[PDB]
Amino acid sequence: ATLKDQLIYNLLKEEQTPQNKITVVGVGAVGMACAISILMKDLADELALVDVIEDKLKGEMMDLQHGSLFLRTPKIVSGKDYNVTANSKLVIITAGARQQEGESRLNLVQRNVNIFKFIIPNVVKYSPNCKLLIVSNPVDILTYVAWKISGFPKNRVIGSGCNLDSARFRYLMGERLGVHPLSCHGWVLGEHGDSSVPVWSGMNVAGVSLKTLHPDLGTDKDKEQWKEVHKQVVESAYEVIKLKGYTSWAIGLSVADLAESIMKNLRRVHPVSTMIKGLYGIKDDVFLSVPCILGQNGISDLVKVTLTSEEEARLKKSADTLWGIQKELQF
Amino acid sequence: ATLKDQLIYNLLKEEQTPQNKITVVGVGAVGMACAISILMKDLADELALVDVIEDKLKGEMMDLQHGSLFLRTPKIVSGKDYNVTANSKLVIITAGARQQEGESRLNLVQRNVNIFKFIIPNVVKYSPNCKLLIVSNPVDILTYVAWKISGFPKNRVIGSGCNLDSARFRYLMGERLGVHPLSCHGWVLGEHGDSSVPVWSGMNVAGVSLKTLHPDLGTDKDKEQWKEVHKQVVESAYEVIKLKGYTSWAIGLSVADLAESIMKNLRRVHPVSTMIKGLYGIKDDVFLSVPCILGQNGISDLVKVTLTSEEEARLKKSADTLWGIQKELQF
Amino acid sequence: ATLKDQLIYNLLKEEQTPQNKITVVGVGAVGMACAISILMKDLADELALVDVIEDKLKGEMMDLQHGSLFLRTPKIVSGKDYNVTANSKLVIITAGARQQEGESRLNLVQRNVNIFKFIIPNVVKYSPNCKLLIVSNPVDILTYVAWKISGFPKNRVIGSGCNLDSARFRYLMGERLGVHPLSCHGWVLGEHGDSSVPVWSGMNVAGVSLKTLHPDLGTDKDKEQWKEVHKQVVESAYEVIKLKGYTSWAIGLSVADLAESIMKNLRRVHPVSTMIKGLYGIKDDVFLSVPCILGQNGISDLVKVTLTSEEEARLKKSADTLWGIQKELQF
Amino acid sequence: ATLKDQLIYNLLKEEQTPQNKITVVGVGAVGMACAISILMKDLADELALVDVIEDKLKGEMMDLQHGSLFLRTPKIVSGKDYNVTANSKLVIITAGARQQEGESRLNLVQRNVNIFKFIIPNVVKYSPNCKLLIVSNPVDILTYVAWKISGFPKNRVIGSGCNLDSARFRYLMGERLGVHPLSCHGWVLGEHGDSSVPVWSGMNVAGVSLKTLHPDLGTDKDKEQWKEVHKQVVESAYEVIKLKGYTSWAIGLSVADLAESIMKNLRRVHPVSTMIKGLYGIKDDVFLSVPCILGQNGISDLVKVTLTSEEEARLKKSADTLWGIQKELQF
Repeated sequence: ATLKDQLIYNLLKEEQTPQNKITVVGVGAVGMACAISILMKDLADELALVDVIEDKLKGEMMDLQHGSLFLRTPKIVSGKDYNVTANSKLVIITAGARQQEGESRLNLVQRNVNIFKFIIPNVVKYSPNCKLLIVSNPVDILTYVAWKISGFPKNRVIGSGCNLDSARFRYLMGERLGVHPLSCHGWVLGEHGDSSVPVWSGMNVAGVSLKTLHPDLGTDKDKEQWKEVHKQVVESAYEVIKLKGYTSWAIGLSVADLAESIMKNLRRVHPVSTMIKGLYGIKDDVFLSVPCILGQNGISDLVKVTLTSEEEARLKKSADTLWGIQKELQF
Repeated sequence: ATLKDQLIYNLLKEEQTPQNKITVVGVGAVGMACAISILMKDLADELALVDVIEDKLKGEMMDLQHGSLFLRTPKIVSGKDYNVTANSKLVIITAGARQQEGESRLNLVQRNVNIFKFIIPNVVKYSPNCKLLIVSNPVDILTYVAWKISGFPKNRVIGSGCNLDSARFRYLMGERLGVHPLSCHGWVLGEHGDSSVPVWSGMNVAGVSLKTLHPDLGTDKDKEQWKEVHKQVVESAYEVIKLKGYTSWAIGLSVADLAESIMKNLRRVHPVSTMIKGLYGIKDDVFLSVPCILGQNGISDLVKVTLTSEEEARLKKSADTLWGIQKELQF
Repeated sequence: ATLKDQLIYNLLKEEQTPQNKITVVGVGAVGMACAISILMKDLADELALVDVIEDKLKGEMMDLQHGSLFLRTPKIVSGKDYNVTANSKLVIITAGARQQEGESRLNLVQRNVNIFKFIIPNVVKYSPNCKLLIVSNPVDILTYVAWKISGFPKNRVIGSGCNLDSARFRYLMGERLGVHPLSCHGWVLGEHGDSSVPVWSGMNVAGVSLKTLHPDLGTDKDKEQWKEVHKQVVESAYEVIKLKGYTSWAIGLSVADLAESIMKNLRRVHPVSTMIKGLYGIKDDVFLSVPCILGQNGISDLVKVTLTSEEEARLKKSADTLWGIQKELQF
Repeated sequence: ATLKDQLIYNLLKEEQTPQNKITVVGVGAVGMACAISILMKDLADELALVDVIEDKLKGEMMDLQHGSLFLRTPKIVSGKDYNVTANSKLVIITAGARQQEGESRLNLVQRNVNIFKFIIPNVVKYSPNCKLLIVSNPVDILTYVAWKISGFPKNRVIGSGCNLDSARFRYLMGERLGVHPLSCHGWVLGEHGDSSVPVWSGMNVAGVSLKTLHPDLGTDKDKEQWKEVHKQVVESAYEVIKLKGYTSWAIGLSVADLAESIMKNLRRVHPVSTMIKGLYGIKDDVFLSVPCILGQNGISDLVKVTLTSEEEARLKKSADTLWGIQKELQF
């Protein structure tokens, strides 16, 4: 007899059906960052990667697999057939025409418009119940594309929106005050880009409202000039791409914090793109970031933040700008 | 006044003094993979990145800093100036030429010895009390070189060694036997290269020796062809490098593992690379990976792994090829 | 016009069903030590407690509940009626009339079968696809009982067995040798306690047999008295209980280790009790502890440990006494 | 010819100074819950236990030690001699004369001051540079006591205080809103106990002030009756004591978290007790809770919460009664 069977008495069969599968679509720098972080937070027991390049795909898979000793994720699978997606509770989409030196969240749409039409319909054919987390830019419109195509009630199609923008914000806030970002609370909402809006009313430490102590905080009259930390956040990715062509780690850490909420029913509040049709005016079927309540069904709840009239404005604007495009969708 | 002064009341002044600082030298794929693993296991309170590529170094530091929120390591620094290395408990060196497709690791010795002639002085100058962990290849030869240039006790100069080769061995073992690599045991000693030695003696699950249950284990007269699983771990690097152009994920977890045993002082046993003079009939200063005991002081104890005669010859000459290069080494 | 509706706008009318529920039956010391171990390892998104003394049951629930901020398990629930153990993937039994400051585990089986005939059917009534971790003492006969009552296939009625016994054996080894228990390997088997086999072979570090080194190990012939560590691994329950009046922390860490292997599908090996009918001279319907591949379907494979002369005796001697007791059981 | 010397060659002998040691004083329910939460977060390389009951100690130490296989804390030491507290970085005081189903957390201050006159001097002797955490109740007064008997500066004497008063307040805030305690923000400050202060303006989700939406909030005419959340918090302890006899689980999780911010230099914001003389109109040496900033030197910074002289009264009246008792302690 073979050595395996000389050493190991069998007892069953099936053992394949993964119970917490997670799938990354795209294995550029972002997808791998997502992957390496989903893998070290012990979120998924199966991890499936999909992309079109088949050398880069096999090799990345091989490399993580070689570390399984140092992990608690016991199956890692790759391939350009979406059949390995099969039964993923959550699917992360990062793939498509991404970025330049200089180009910003407004030089693709039509590129990525079309790529998506293969990816999405196949994520639904082997993961028909799954949850859809859109990362690749222009992320608010691509959540539109992802939603209609797959069908899916709006709660199960989440875009990653301003989740990282509020993080980079809470980092610059903490660096200014000497407090850990965990203890600085600040929200950045809207469409992820230059038309994000930092809601300064909610900026606080230990409960105390910074806007209250510093009434001119945010207005271009500000002594301390905080409106610029919101400009560091808009141009962080520009000044990190300028130093090394791309961003990766931070999105991966932010994304894995989102998957954490979903995969564990934390019902924490994150700012992510979902369908605000109704809220803040907005009568169109548009997507953009708002304090959501993420769980094993994704966006079950929204936190109806009270905006000022100029804030509610800049939202509707961007919320037009967008639908001025999506009425024109080839899909 | 200032906002930060309406809000926070200072009470203690002074201090940076790093209590558990780690320093990674080199921010290539390997480096940033260690830095990312080491950041996610909460091994450092300060983490420093040093390299010669200014903009890439800066940009990688920023990418990580933008993730502080999802981390628990409160300070991350970088620069060209080893001054930011100062007072480190552990210094992880990864800089230097890495293997092209097909290239051996010993073919990088001369190019890297030059780079160590620069790097080690500056490291010692700022953290003479540290432990040195060598990742760059050829890792056994560069561990030795780092010993001569540092003049650190042999126990504080550790080689990355065959910790990853044994870990790749245990992945392949486990996949043959449908077992998690944690529960498969078996050690790869020697050099981190083509003359590594697999030790079937100690191959076992649940304490059950595999060479007695199958007395043709390893050897060519092997119909199950187990000697090819050690051939797969030798050809591991080449094939990843073939596929994606470099390895990074597995070794960064392999390194953070070593780091875990040193920072927390576990006295775990790893096959790091150390000085073996006067053992297995070797009498010159050749560093080789034997199972060691790592902790707060680095290596402190060598497990004497009882080898065959072939296992002991394999090792001696994997050692004697190693000394060949090492003797003619000029610095 | 509530304030919650003024802040939250819902989308998800309905839903729940927990995807990683764990129930613990009995909130004595052991159970609550299980519960806290399970909780800080974030293995479950819903922890359910059930006992019959309800007051102590609700107080422990609140004590955990209040620590919600520090756990990643959003739903902790308990009660008297098992309708809240519903949808457990894993259920852990600590019930029964507990031993007292020094009672052996073979004077008790009578009353226990009859509580189990209330509990075990209620567990399946609400969580039909769950796995039965039996912790109650004595583990081997009581696992047989749980199995015989639920009608579950043997792969789903796991006994704590000699797991913590091997854990303690490994802690005693490493403290002898001066090594972390992780780098010391050893395997105690059989009926849990006294009739426990210390398989002196498996005793290895870095794979090199402690026996074939000093071949009077685990013998009366031993200068270094090593047959005694086994004796301490049997008299440990005693010496703790004799001092603090029950054992808790070590057992809950052990249960959380198996739980993790089951809930995270790790397929690691552990010395646990399941049916061993057909091996070593057992074709009774006994339960003993052997190395077992634990996965999402409980035991999946047995590790056919090659046992010696004297030891294969001790395994079945016990096994037929057990069968004595178990052939009479009135249920 | 020892089994050890044959299996291991030794390079270093000496050693010791553990880098992140933690001493817990008092192995009651609270102490042991502290010790177990600190062990399952890997904050310490060494944990010491000190107490008075010689046997009950060795049992708790030996139970944990048998769990060494499931922890990354290589050393656990117990003893009634505080020479085992040697070189701690954090020292957690849980010991004292506590209460029943009556005794108010304010009147016994003197019996405890007596006990602290034994502990504190021995603690500060063998760890002159430790951080001192007081959990024992009346935690605010006994913190002031520990401060005097040590001569330590303000920043290294810290009282447990309202840390769990706020954990519980936020957990209940999650009850009403269906949000994880992590995304519910609010502070309970003042004197630990019945006269703590719920800062209602603070209270927010996602940054939106619940006090601005629901202007009654925490008032008497408030139809949702948000006043009884505070009442629930203030009485929670005693209600849990009724049911199970004592509290434990939530404190240890409370203390683990504090211990992490200090041991990892987070600079996170916590409501711990510190010297408040000079703010809100207090001119006596009294400690009560405000949001301090916890680091590697303990308390480095205070948050000056905008109270409103009703709130600010409560604090004053708390200081005055506090200094009342503090003035009549013989020590």
